[PDB]
Amino acid sequence: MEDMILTEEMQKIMNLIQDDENNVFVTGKAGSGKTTFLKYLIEKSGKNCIVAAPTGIAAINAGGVTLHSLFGIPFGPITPYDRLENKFSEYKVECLLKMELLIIDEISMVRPDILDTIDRKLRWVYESDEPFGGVQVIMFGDLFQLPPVTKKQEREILSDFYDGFFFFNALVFKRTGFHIVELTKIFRQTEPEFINVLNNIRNYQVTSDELDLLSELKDRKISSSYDNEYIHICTHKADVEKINADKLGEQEIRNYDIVIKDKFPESSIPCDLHLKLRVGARVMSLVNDSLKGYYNGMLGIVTALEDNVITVRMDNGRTIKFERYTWSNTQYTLKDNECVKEEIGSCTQFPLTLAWAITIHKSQGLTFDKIIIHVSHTFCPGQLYVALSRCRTLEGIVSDAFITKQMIIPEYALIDFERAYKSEGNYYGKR
Ligand SMILES: Nc1ncnc2c1ncn2[C@@H]1O[C@H](COP(=O)(O)OP(=O)(O)O)[C@@H](O)[C@H]1O
Repeated sequence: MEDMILTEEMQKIMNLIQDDENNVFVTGKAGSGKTTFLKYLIEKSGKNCIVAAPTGIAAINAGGVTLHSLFGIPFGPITPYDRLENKFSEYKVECLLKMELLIIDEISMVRPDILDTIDRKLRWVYESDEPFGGVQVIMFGDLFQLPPVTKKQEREILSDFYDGFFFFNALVFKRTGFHIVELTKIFRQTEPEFINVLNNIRNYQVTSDELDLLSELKDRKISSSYDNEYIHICTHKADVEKINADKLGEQEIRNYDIVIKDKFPESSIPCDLHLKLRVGARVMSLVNDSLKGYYNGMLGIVTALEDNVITVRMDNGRTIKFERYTWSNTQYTLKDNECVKEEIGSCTQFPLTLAWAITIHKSQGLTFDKIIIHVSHTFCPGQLYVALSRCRTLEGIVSDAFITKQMIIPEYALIDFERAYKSEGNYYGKR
């Protein structure tokens, strides 16, 4: 991007990382500029940056590595007194010793014992007692993104040692802390009444005039129809696999296999393994190309299918010939006694997927012109907020049943965390 707008909030963040002791949590909603400012922040700073994420797909997308692979953490709940097999390699140790800045994308998805373990490994590597071995830490993401649900034994082992299952519940945050900065500008659009509604929902202060609005979105006839510009936000995998499958059909189906070269982890693949399409299929772009004219999340309709090309008419009327795209799986290594990234593998596939319906999870980070929300009756805290944040307007939302005060379940650990640091200096943890 030679396009980047640099806002007051971004410069505020760069001012503070300048002081090598300042950890920073960079937060903001979808379309807030986070991953674009992330790239801005690697280039503009000194520092030896390392870029990690809690999942392969987020790692690939941010162009870093998983936290587990970088730091060699077995998957599972880890108490402070669970002992670590900590080796890595001579390249890895040496990379971590040169790291001047650790950047973690999608931090709200980091179950806090992960943070503490990373802290243990970096004290053992630097042979220091300082938090994170002194490494400076920038954290990116959206607080009100739902963290991954903790399994049976997970909450078991861990509840003994943690007051919470959110990333800021990490024990290290008793010994260190971080500033907070909200990215407030939504570049693709600006719609104040709707975003106010969303913020009243997430803070559990919400008018009867707002509840009137929410009951309007009900249209049961549309909700039950798959011929439309609307994408169904659904909670669970298989309702989507069923909607996207049933609309596809058996008629005139083209199938396109993924291609893997060298080393790619199965869970880091952010595209279809077997892409099954037909003229008429409804689809969504998986990558940003400003030159071709598509963004990740852009919806269109297939108008033709060839071997190496897929032609799609998007909702903005443009027509785009999609070609296979290649995703690169990297890792950190030494070249010339400098820590640099290197490609260890690849996966190649057309960057589209069937879009009649998308999970709440796979749609993390995205917004659409038109959406169909399913009030799932039984509800989990913050769920209604998530579902509605997938739209860009109020008037673009359609609910399958009335939206009721019942459906609004606050997450109070988040409102308080938010409430505190907002009055405590935009800082949380030990000063
Ligand atoms: N700093 C910026 N300046 C100008 N436009 C931006 C900026 N950041 C994002 N955009 C636009 O908004 C879109 C949102 O993408 P992204 O930066 O990934 O936001 P987020 O990750 O916070 O949802 C981009 O496709 C881009 O076209």
